[PDB]
Amino acid sequence: GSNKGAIIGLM
Repeated sequence: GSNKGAIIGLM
C-alpha cells in the first residue's frame, strides 16, 4: 500500500 508514496526506499 504505497506505490506512489513508497513506505520505505532505502532508509
